[PDB]
Amino acid sequence: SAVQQKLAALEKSSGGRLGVALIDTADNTQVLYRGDERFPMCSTSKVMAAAAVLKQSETQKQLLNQPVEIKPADLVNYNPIAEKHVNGTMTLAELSAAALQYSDNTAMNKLIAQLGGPGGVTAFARAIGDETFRLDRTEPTLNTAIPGDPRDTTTPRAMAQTLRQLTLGHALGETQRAQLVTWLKGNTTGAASIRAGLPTSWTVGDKTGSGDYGTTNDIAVIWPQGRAPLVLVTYFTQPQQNAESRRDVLASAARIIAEGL
Repeated sequence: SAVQQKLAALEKSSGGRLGVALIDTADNTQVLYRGDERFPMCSTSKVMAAAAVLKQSETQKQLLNQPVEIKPADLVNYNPIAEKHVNGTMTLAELSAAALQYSDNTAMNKLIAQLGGPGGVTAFARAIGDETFRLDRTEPTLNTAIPGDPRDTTTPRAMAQTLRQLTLGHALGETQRAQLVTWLKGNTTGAASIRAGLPTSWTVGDKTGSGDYGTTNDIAVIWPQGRAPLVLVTYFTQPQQNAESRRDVLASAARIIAEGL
C-alpha cells in the first residue's frame, strides 16, 4: 500500500531498521511493517511489568499501597523519581507510575522483583496470550539492544496486540485497566515521539524506550476525537552501537500512519 511504501522510504532515509504495527479498533484492521521481526523493547517493557503488578492487585486488593524501601544500592543508571525517595519508601502504585511516566529504571527493577524476576514478567505475557514477549534481564542491561540477540525483545505485531488487550480489552480488571490508561496518558517522555506526528487534538497514552544501537521506541494508544481508538507501536534500531536516538523517525512514522485514517 501507499503507507507501506512511505514507511519503507522513511526507513531507507533513516539508515536503521523500523518496525511498525497499527491496530485500528474500528474494524480490527492492522498495518504492519516488519511486524514479525524482533526488536529490543528497552523501556517499553515497563508496561508489561506494571500491568503484571496490576493483575496481582486484582486478588491482593491493597497491593498497590504496599510500601517498598528504596535503598542506595537499588539505584541504577536513571532513577529520576526513585532518587527523590532514597532511604524512604514508595508504594507499588508510585513505582508503577514512576516506571511508566518517567521511565525510572529503579522503579522497573522493583516491579520485576515483586513479580519474582524477569520470568515473572514473561509469565504474565504468556498468561494473557503473548507468546512473543520475553524479558530476560533487569535494568539497565536489558537495554543493550545487540543486533540479533533475542533477549528482551518482542515484535511489533505482538506488542500492539498486547497493548490493545491491556488498555482497551479486558486482560485486566476494570479498575486496573483504567489505572493503566491514566498512567499512560500522563507519560512525560513522549512529546517528541509518536505524539509529535499526530494532530494535537488527539489524546495519546504512550511509553517510550531507548537503548544502545540508537534504539528508539514508542508504543501508544491513541484516542482521536470522534473516532475509534488506535494502537500504534513504533520500534527503531540502528547498526552502530553508539548511534544517537532518532525520535523524529517515530514521529514521522506516526504521521505517515495518520495520513490515511
